[PDB]
Amino acid sequence: DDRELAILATAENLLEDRPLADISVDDLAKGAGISRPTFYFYFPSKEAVLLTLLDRVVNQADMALQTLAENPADTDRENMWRTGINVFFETFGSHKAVTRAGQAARATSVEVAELWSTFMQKWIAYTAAVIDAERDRGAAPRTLPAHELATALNLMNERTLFASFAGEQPSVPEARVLDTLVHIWVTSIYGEN
Amino acid sequence: DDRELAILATAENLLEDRPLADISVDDLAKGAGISRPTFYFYFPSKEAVLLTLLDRVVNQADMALQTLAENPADTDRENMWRTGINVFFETFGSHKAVTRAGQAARATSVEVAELWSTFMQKWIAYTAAVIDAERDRGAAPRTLPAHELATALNLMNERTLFASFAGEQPSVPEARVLDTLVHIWVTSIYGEN
Ligand SMILES: Cc1cc(=O)nc(CCn2cc(-c3ccc4c(c3)OCCO4)nn2)[nH]1
Ligand SMILES: Cc1cc(=O)nc(CCn2cc(-c3ccc4c(c3)OCCO4)nn2)[nH]1
Repeated sequence: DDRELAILATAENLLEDRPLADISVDDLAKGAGISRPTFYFYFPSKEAVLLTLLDRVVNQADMALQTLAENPADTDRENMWRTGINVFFETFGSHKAVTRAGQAARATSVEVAELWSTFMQKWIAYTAAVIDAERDRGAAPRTLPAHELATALNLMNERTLFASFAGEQPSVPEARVLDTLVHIWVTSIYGEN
Repeated sequence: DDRELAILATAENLLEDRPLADISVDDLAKGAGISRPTFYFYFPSKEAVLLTLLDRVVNQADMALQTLAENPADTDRENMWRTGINVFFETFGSHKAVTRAGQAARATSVEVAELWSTFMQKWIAYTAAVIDAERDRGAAPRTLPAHELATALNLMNERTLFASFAGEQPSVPEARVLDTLVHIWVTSIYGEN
């Protein structure tokens, strides 16, 4: 545990300053206070270290959403969506360097792409289930297929949060992105036609 | 012109089968019926060939949007947005291999990233201008800042169209993506609160 956790913490700290390609196994070993061959005991590559960091951040979001999902529904519909979107905002926003490196790795790592895809499918399925339950309650109109609406809104959040965190041009400023996403989710879920 | 256009057509044809990394200068030269050194006359790298292909596709979309933007406004608001989103759907959807390769290159090419960023900023600015004009006409409510709403909706379209064209998991099916995006644009622009 001890040495594994030091490698992960070292990697998260160095990713704040430079991309994974500019971080060496020696940097990771040195920061974790172990030798290079001892590193190779705990991980095969710096790529494996990033996969584990991303797995931890994604599971932290998923666990926080599970906590919310299994509590009573907020009776204010806008606040119910805002609290859930905020789990992603705070969780990924608290790990920007891992977020940035992980989104980059989706192009070069089938494991990173698979991890991201699995969790997106879960979050989309859960979004769709809540939309469906809102329609059954008569709170939301029967407009688009709930699963297709959930997919586009989750993909919006993926792209828009990422752009905000990375300060891309174009991007919504980070202090405006939650309100912007909640508006679009609430109008598109509750909006007639 | 002749030999430049053959190189571009060869490159677009080969990108339908394999990524740029798996295409050689010899493949491009051979398909364009020229020698390797003659290729280097027209382009420094296969990376430069992709930049030119992406520039052509992006300018084709931009010219088609300009054509629409300077014609009279469709008096049906849903149809006005649908026709504009459809320019991106048809244009990028007609050049999926260049779209896929270009989005991949944004990570490795500052020129590709700059080209994509410039055009996204233009399209977001134009979206925001139309929202603002709808609010001035009393057709749309004064909700979110128009430029922030435009940014999230354009980023949604970037991510969602890309995912559909690439058949990513998750994705909206290509036959459903236009209706899905138009619903979200129209409810979020015209929707009160
Ligand atoms: C089964 C059930 C029905 C119901 O109507 N309310 C709940 C609990 C309320 N709730 C909502 C969420 C939630 C809200 C927004 C989200 C989200 C989760 O994940 C993806 C991003 O958007 N988590 N818990 N549970
Ligand atoms: C200045 C003016 C005001 C007005 O209200 N109507 C027009 C013309 C109508 N129009 C709309 C668009 C259009 C619609 C949707 C779009 C889009 C363009 O680009 C980004 C994707 O979404 N192009 N032309 N012109």
